[PDB]
Amino acid sequence: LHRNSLIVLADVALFLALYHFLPFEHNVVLGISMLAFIAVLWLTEALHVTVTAILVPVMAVFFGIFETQAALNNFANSIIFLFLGGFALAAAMHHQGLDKVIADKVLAMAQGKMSVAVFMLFGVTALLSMWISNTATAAMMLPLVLGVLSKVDADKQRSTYVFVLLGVAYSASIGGIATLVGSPPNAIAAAEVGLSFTDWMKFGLPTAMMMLPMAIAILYFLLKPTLNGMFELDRAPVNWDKGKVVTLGIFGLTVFLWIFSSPINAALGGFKSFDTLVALGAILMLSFARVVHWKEIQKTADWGVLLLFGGGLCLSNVLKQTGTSVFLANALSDMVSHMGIFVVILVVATFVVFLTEFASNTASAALLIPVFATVAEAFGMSPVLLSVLIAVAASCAFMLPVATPPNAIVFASGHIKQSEMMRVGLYLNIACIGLLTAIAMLFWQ
Amino acid sequence: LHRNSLIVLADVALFLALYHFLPFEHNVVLGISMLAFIAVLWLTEALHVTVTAILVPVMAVFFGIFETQAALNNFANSIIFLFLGGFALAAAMHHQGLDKVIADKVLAMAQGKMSVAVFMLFGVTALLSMWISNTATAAMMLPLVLGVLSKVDADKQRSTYVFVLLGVAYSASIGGIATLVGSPPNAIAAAEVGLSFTDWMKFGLPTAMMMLPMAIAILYFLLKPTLNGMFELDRAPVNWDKGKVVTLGIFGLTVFLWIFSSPINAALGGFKSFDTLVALGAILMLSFARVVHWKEIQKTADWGVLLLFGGGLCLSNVLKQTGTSVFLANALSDMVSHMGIFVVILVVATFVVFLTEFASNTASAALLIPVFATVAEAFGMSPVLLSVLIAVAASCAFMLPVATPPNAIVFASGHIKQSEMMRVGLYLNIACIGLLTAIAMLFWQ
Repeated sequence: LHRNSLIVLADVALFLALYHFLPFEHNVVLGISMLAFIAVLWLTEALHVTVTAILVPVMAVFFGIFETQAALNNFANSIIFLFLGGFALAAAMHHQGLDKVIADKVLAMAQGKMSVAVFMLFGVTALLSMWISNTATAAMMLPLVLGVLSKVDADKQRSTYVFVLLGVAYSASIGGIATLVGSPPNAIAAAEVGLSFTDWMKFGLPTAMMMLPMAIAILYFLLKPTLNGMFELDRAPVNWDKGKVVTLGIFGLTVFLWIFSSPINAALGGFKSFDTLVALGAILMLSFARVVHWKEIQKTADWGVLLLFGGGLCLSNVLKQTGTSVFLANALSDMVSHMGIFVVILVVATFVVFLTEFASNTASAALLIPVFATVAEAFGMSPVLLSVLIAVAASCAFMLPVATPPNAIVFASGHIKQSEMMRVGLYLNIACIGLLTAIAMLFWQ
Repeated sequence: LHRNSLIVLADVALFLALYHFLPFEHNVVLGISMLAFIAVLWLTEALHVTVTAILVPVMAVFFGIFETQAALNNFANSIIFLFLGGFALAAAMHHQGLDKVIADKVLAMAQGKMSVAVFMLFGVTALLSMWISNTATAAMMLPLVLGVLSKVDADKQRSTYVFVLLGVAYSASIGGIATLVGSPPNAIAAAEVGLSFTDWMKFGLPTAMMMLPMAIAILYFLLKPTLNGMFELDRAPVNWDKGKVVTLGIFGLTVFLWIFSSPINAALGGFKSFDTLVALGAILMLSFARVVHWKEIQKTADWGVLLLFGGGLCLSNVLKQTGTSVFLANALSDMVSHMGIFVVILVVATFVVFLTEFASNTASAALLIPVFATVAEAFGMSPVLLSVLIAVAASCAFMLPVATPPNAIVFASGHIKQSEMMRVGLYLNIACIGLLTAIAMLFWQ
């Protein structure tokens, strides 16, 4: 007796209508009907996206596509455990106060001036969300801006809060674009096409360090904050201790292995998923050093996202087995030939941004990469390009906080203006699309 | 600089010593060394058992036994999602207050007399832990006994608390013996040998309904509580509401499918893991009815146990591939022939009970079933028998609460006597061993 339940029932009706009123082959029609069913559920949020991910194997099995174990085996792909290692590092830092220490040392780097402390905050948020996550990285940095701006006349000068708030909220999202960890869509792209950490970083890091300064510029030239005073916090300086240095060293070692995985993996025997093995080894070393415990890790890690990966992967395998992907590519050849690759990528990224406005970034990614990339497999036209393009565009979200939990946390202070944030996000969306397409045209050809 | 770290290093030393000072084949020596390594870690609790489970695939891969994905695929076995569905049902009941309602209706069944309310409490705990878990089932029932016994002179008459406390603590553990859900060891046994819900229930339910009355008798004839008065609670009677009835119907439907899975699965096409599919469908129906949400499920479900299943399964597959199991069975043939099956099962169950005293029940099970059952595979001598015997014995634990979280919760009231509980557990252990072996000799032959 709820709109969500009505959505599910109408969605079942659409599934049946497609099943019995489509003049295609049995496997392709089945896959298209499943894709529509799951698409509506993920976009409309009638059920939780994790629950829909759990539903994908069940309907896949009951239609005789996969065996139960084969369908469920996509919930233990190596990328899932890679993100698990990322969450473990996050738990270690939040448990040891290392993120607070990093912010305090940065803020000691800036003597007392706001005009650059915010910039170092954005940069630190990028470097930190690169390896961890977005929502976590926003939570601890919000109290900092409140303390810094507690003496700035918060009744007529609120754009300064808005700058030092949205810059962090978007810096985390852009920091997720440089490394596989930090943003679930990037993992999904790597999962479908097959990607190493270093190669994906060569594709992502330039985009991150070029997108982020642009976004900061957009805000600064749109809204005009002061950034001319001085701040003098009253809080005490936290200093180094055992555990903090050890987990810092483990973090550096893990990054070093993830970067030089190809030579190391070649020397050690050439294992298939050395990045994931490094993630698990990081968990083992943290447990060995007793810097964190599994209950912290269990409380911190979002297992719903890890199951949503399984949903996306099972959907991709379903579309691959059923032939829907090649059927779609063959039907879309005429459109992709008439319209150049330039306009093709413009419409794809534009559609992604308008899609995550009224949807979840990760759910939309898990819906989209299996379609276009498998389509791009048949086309030729390296699907790594489209996969990363969609994955990065998913992280670029600048809409009403219901779209994005980071925006929810940062909005929750309760003084930011709805319409102003919409217009700011509009300009940011436009700039991201243009810059992304320029990168793909010039660098990736 | 901790005893746990010293244990890990000495454990590495034992691994290397076995590697280079054992005159067996390379694969069998490798598997034995891994088994010793993991055994010590799980028993000594140097690291968390979940962390050790994560370690098993890493060392398996780095020694060239499995590919990374093949090793990790044991973390998504269908049994794991079966237990996930159990946790989802638990979340629904704790969210809707249904367990409180069940206890209140039972306590309305008993007008005001303690002499049978405790017995219905033990029985309800059995029927409830059959489908859910142990620790959860203990938590809500402890306040009940406090309220009932708040007027019983808790300075000289404490054995009444002890009866109404340990009976529940052990009723949950025994309730886990009748169904696959409720106790992780039973899932591990089903996983290795291959077992359906109904068949395992034919093996387990008689044992549960025969073990539980015996245990209650042991306590009643050892310690003498009064159970002759009347209680008059002051709390209000909670009544039925929407959601409670719906999740009750879903629980009944899920049980009905799990029982009549074989005919239904035969009719529907004969799917491989219809029990797991029923579990997932239960999650879907709960989400569809909006009686529970994924954040309740995520907070409730213990993902460490689900990963520990993957550790046990990967260890079993490692021992199977390496030939350690058949090597062990061939070396132990002379002992198993000289000593009859009767004495073999007596020593096995006796060793299990003395093992879980200073260890975790589930970790010990994940250590033991892969050894004996795969050994029993080669012997003949149906390994279902040994697997279930070890799995049920693991649930039978009556030792210091550090062994068992249910005992931790029930002890935490702080008036129970250490030595008395040890002696009570000793007699209970003895009776469980004897009765279990009688069942295996007579019924299972």
